[PDB]
Amino acid sequence: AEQFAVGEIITDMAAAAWKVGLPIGQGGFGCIYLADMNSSESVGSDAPCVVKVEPSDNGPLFTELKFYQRAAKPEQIQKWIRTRKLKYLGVPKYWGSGLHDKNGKSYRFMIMDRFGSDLQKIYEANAKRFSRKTVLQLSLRILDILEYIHEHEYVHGDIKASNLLLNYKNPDQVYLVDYGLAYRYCPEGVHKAYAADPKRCHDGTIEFTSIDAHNGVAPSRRGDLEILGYCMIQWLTGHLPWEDNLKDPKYVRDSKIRYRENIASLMDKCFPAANAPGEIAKYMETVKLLDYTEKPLYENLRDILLQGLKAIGSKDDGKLDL
Ligand SMILES: NS(=O)(=O)c1ccc(N/C=C2\C(=O)Nc3ccc4ncsc4c32)cc1
Ligand SMILES: [Cl-]
Repeated sequence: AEQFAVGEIITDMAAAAWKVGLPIGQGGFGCIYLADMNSSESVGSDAPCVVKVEPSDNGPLFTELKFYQRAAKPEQIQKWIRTRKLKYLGVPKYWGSGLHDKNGKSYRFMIMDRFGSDLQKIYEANAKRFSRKTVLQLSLRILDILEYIHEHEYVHGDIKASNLLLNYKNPDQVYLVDYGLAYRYCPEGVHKAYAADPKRCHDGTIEFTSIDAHNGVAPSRRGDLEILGYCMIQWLTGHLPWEDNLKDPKYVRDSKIRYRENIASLMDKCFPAANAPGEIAKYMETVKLLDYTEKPLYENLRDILLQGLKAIGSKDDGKLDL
C-alpha cells in the first residue's frame, strides 16, 4: 500500500477521527482515497468523503489547503448559500486536515467532499458537445463559484471540464476543484500589481488560459471570466480556433489577442453559418471591458446568460441535462 491501509483510522488536527477506504481512480489529481467517519463498519462505495494526501514539502497541497481552510469551511459556505439565496455552491467542503507518518516520512492529509464523474468524461461520452441549456446552466453555477472565491481573495486560473466534478449523489450540482495553483490576488483587500507572481507561475491549460496568463502576469478576476468564455465555446462546438497549435503558446496568445479585438470574427470562426448564440458574444464583450484590478459585475454576467435561457424557451431551474 502506498499511503493508507484500507480500514486505517486517522485523526485530524481538531481530533476528529476518520477511516480510510479504497483509492478513488488513478487520475492526475494525486493520492486520493475514499473516507468516512470512524465506526465499526468498513468504508464502502457509500463513502461521503475523501482523503487527499501528499508529502509535507509539497507546495501545491499547502496552497490548496490554505484556500480550503480560508474559504471552504462548511459554515462559511452555508452562510453564503442562505444570504445569496442559492440552491447550493460548487466549492468543495473542507472537513479537516492532519499529519500522518509513514516509514519515518511526514505527510499532510485533507478530508473533503466526495464527487463522482468529471465533466470531461460526460462531454466525451456526448461526442464532445453540450447543449445550449447544459452550457448556460453550467456557466450560471461557475459564475456563482467564481464570485464566491473572488470575494474571498482568490482566483482559480484553470477552469475546465476535468476540474468540474459532479456530486456523487446529485447530477445537477457541479463543483470546481483543484486549487493547488489558485492565486490570492488581493490579500487583506490589497489588489496585486500588474506583474508576475515571483513565487509561482500560474500558466493554466494552454487552450483555455487567459491573455493575462500568456503575458506572464499574475491571474486576476477578468482572466477567470475569460477562461469560462473559452470553455463555453469549446463545450457548444467541440472546437477552438487555436486547438491545432497548442505546442506553440505564441500562436495561442496571438490568436486570442486578435479574437478579443473582433469578437464577431471569433463568433464567425466558431459558429458555422451565422448561428452564434447572442449571449456568448455579449458575455465575451462584457469581460473585454474589464480592467486588470476591476471588480466584475457578476449579476449582469448571469443576466446575459439568463437572456440565453429565455431564447430557448427555458428558465433557471438548475437542470444540467447530462
Ligand atoms: N471522471 S472520473 O470518474 O475519473 C473521477 C474523477 C475524480 C474523482 N474524484 C476526485 C475527487 C473527489 O471525489 N473528491 C474530491 C475533492 C477534492 C478534489 N480536488 C481535486 S480532485 C478532488 C476530489 C472521481 C472520479
Ligand atoms: Cl467534431
